[PDB]
Amino acid sequence: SGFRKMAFPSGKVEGCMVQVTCGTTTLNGLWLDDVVYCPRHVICTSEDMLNPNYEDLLIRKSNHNFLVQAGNVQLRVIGHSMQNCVLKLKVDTANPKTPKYKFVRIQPGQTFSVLACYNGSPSGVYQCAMRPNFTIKGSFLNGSCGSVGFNIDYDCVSFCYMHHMELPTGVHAGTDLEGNFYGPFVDRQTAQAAGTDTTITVNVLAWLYAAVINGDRWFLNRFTTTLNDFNLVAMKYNYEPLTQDHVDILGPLSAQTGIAVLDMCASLKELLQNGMNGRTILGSALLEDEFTPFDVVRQCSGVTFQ
Amino acid sequence: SGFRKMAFPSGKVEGCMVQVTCGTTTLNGLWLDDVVYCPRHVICTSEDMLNPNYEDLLIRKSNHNFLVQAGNVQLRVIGHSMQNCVLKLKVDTANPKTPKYKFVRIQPGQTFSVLACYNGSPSGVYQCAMRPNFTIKGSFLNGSCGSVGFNIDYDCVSFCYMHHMELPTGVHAGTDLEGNFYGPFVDRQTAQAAGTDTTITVNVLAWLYAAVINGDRWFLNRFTTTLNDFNLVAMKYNYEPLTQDHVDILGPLSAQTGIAVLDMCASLKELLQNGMNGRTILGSALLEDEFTPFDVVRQCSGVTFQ
Ligand SMILES: [Cl-]
Repeated sequence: SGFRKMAFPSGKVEGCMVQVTCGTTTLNGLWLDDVVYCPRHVICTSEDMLNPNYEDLLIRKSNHNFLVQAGNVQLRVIGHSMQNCVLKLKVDTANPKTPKYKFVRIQPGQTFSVLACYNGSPSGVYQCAMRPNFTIKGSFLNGSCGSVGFNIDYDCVSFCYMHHMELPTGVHAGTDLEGNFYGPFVDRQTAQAAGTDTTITVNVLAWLYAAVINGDRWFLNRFTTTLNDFNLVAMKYNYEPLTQDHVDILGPLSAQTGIAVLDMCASLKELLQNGMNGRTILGSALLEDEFTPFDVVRQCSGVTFQ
Repeated sequence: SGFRKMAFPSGKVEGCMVQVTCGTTTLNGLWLDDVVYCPRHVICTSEDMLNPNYEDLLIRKSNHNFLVQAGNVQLRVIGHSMQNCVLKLKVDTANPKTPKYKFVRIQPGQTFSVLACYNGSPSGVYQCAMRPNFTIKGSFLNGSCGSVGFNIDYDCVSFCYMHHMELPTGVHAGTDLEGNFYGPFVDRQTAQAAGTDTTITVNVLAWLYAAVINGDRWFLNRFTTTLNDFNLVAMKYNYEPLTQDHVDILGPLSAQTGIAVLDMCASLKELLQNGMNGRTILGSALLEDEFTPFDVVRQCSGVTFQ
């Protein structure tokens, strides 16, 4: 038993992290087969980032201006190109540690593991959720750009996030591995509005189910509700609307606990209207929304990876 | 910026996990050089665990009863021995992926990363604190025994914990890598009392400093305190007494922030007595005690590992 926020084992991704330097700037890149992927703002100086013309900046660069280092091994750059907001550097050696991998663009509310890296060296691993407003609440110091987020399915790494920037509000923004930002953000140093954020309702429900499975049951009540009545309460409290697709995803947990999804919605409704009265659930005094239903099943089943 | 509960990158430990099978029980082992380490209870059946005589049970076994498996390839066991609560299985092949490593016995209040494993395959990684009563609050299903906890200082893996059992209270107990249990626990399926737990005061203080460094600061107050008057309050709320050594350990965070340790204790005193009033520090509605002062410093200067 027990329930923890748990990251994937980071070994397969560790072997892909490299250091990329261009002029004065050093950040992280991802070495897969014979291509290194990194944020295009590696080519910017401090003054550039206020209003960069990335096409004009890149024209000034040649292959030998890019210093790519994997451990102590220096890679030779034989081609460069920009794809949206990511730089793709062709190198003359394929990474022998390349795992089976895919590039995925995840949906808001899905979770992934982040390997935070500095100067191409891994510093730590932790689990993140893509907020409904397409930001993430990470730990990313100066130099962490190019760190990646991923999920592992047995032996396949699905890369879904590359870190690019910190907004003035202290939240974090980045791209998929084809270089397209999540959300409305651009890679320049300006004020940028993130949307109103909202709580990921289906994730809160899944975590209530995990609490029931681990014996935390004080919040179960004698009430039920409807999808429509529940959603009136959700909008009031800045919660995402629950859909039937979400009800279907919660089906397996409903069956393990014998608690119908709309009955668990009734319990969440009462927690939203009445608060928690200074009580805790799974060691938390807030409602937690960074566990997907799949996360909860994996941790209440024992899913393992190659 | 940002502050997260971060585990060490687990790659160096992944390559050491093997599956150990004795007769009919299967758990995890740690393959280091030419030795595999695992919980000695692997040699027990279900009925055995109620009152085991491990010396007698081990006499019934020989080298060929232990099936040690690394991925798909097989180790030859050429010798076995029992060290306290740990089985040492000598194998004829040194693990080619053995990292630089050390066996360490940690202190209550210190932290480490856990690589949760099932059938010798890594499933996830998370950070844990050794509670003052020598339990840990992990996530450990059936088959997770032999999972290990560790820290990394650059290139050296310091193994400090091996998982042995889940207590009837749902908390977790285990040994160092010499096989000595942390706490009063034994490897026997019996009701076992863990002591009263307490909150790790020096860790709560370090986390308050992390909060100030990251911009959460509403809890800084008009007041100061003495070490003695603070401890009077700490005892009331079941916090560990703060000592001068603890003040010294917090010295560097005091110097970065310009907030004397005893002023931060005054902030903690007012939080214990008044609560958080529905405000959150670093996203938490509770006082967090699973970050050590070194953990905070490490995540504010960007320490990496090779
Ligand atoms: Cl957690």
